[PDB]
Amino acid sequence: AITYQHPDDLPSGVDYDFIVAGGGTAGLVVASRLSENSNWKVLVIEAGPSNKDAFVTRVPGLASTLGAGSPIDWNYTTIPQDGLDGRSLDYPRAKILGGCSTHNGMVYTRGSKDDWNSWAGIIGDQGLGWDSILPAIKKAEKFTQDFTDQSVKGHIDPSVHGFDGKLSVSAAYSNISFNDLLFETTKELNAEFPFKLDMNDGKPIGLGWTQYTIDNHAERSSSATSYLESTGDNVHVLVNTLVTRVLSASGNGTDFRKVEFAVDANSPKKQLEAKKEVIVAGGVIASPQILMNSGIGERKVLQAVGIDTLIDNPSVGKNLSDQGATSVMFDTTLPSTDFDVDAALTEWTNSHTGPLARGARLNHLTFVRLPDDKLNGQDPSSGKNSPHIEFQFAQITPQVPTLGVPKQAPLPAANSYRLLLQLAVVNLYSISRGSISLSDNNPFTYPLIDLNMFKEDIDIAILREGIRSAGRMFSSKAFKNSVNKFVYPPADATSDEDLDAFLRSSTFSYVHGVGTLSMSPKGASWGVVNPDFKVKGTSGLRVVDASVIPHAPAAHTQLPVYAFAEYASALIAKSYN
Ligand SMILES: *Cc1cc2c(cc1C)N[C@]1(O)C(=O)NC(=O)N=C1N2C[C@H](O)[C@H](O)[C@H](O)COP(=O)(O)OP(=O)(O)OC[C@H]1O[C@@H](n2cnc3c(N)ncnc32)[C@H](O)[C@@H]1O
Ligand SMILES: *[C@@H]1O[C@H](CO)[C@@H](O[C@@H]2O[C@H](CO)[C@@H](O)[C@H](O)[C@H]2NC(C)=O)[C@H](O)[C@H]1NC(C)=O
Ligand SMILES: *[C@@H]1O[C@H](CO)[C@@H](O)[C@H](O)[C@H]1NC(C)=O
Repeated sequence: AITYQHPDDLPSGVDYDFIVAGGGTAGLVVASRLSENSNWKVLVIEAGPSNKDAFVTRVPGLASTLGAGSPIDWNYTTIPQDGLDGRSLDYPRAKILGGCSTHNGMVYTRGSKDDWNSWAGIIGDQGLGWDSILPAIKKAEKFTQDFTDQSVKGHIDPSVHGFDGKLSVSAAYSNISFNDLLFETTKELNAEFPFKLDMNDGKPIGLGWTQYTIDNHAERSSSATSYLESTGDNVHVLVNTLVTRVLSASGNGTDFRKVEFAVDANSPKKQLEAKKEVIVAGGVIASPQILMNSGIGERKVLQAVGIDTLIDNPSVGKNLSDQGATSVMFDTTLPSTDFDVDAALTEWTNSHTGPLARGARLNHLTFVRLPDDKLNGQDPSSGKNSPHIEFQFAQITPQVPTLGVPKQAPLPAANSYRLLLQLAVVNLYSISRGSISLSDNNPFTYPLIDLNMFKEDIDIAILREGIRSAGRMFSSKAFKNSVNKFVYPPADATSDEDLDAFLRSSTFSYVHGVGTLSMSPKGASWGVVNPDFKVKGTSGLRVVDASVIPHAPAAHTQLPVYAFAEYASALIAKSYN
């Protein structure tokens, strides 16, 4: 691809077959795949800068520095969340080529087979069901040895991995005692915490070694590095440029093959017309905003901010499915995972080794299925193979963290711990659906984000049980004297009431949002896109990104986005023969 820093740098007289709005995770898959046809020309318009020389984004262990408040973040926050003591939550999202694949924690999780089968059923397309989609996921994957060629025997099952694809996946790990204490806990508490060889086999329940989108040179593998980099000159990428609206090519029709864009709110709007289609790939937050600012949305909402409704679809921006999470911290006497970061960065720079080479400071995920009697409501999961709860072990540190700790969350008593074991406990199937709406009709104004956190009681109840589950893991015989009492929440906070009060102050968003432009069958009474990814009621316009995925999986969402984007790419290309 050729990257252009400003619209005036674009070459004159070029007509593009496809224009992709959002050079993110999905957007770069689509642009890169469609460009495989040498006769097609593809323009990507991306709000952020190029990922090139975005140095910190290359370093896997610096990922934790890239969320809310970072130089590359959108700095989205939510409306006050009345289920969380009125708190406004951050909603970290990357503003940069590759989108969230450039800034995320690199976790590679496919979700359970039930998730894919659930989506397949809702959408009415069995091509998205597990048996049908798994081969495509493998084809898209390039699992690799890490830079140091560490043995991952017994850490993954090569059976479920592709080795020849686009997106690099690896599983480098530190050699720490915690690893063995976790494994021995699986023998003690095997009913709740069995060992899981490969959580990407469709059945993720258990304790698994984490897999990451990290290449063979200990650099982040993003959609820019995996897909865009190898493309030819028929891909043009315009960065630092906001798509403001999509527009009718005919002017009174719903053939939304035109895009409008501008470099800032005080600059000239420019327009281009795609010969075939505009593919909106702005992600779960931005794609609904682009569509609403284009007149595609809930008429009353649009009217109230001065936008003429061209397509009245009240599902636009609705059904935001994400995951609520809290940190939990235990007193521990285990060795810290901390290190001198400057020193480690010099090491990564000089040798591509050291802790910054790895995707996290601990090496495992746990996926826990709660029994029916610890579900205070109907089971919200996709099926029997699906976990309700994730543990994402973060670090061991004598310093109380700010990451994963909301601003006014009470901190553990200094004297209550030696070191802290921090992990996130995530309610993977948080049923309370949120929304994206407009404050005004200016595309440069951020949209209103509601996560509707804890509207449904099952969501906080599941998280409470997730905390209790963590308590059981670190109560194992293996862990005795190594990992001791809870300190966040306090050890004395044991009741439903007391954990709920803790959760209102401690819960934040896991930012695995999907669903705001939901895919539904053609003729369904709700949703925004048909199974062909086309916006209902339009021509020349598709949405391909997390917004179409009907509900969040039991997983981190990058892989599902890549796999939807690959699925869309294939069918778009096919439609033009
Ligand atoms: C931000 C974030 C995401 C995630 C994690 C951590 C952080 C802080 N960690 C993860 O859990 C991880 O470890 N593993 C994962 O599987 N998932 C993680 N994760 C979420 C994941 O990255 C995310 O769901 C997925 O990447 C979403 O992809 P997609 O739907 O394609 O959205 P983006 O990648 O955000 O791309 C949108 C793209 O669009 C640009 N943009 C937005 N609005 C405009 C306009 N109007 N015009 C032009 N461009 C626009 C964005 O800047 C972006 O590049
Ligand atoms: C959010 O998604 C749900 C589907 O999961 C939609 O629920 C459907 O709503 C229609 C229209 O009222 C009903 O006919 C269906 O029976 C519902 N299906 C299910 C599974 O509940 C819902 O309409 C979506 N909401 C919005 C605003 O888009
Ligand atoms: C997000 O805030 C950070 C910290 O102030 C800043 O560096 C960055 O430019 C902000 N993002 C945007 C889109 O302005």
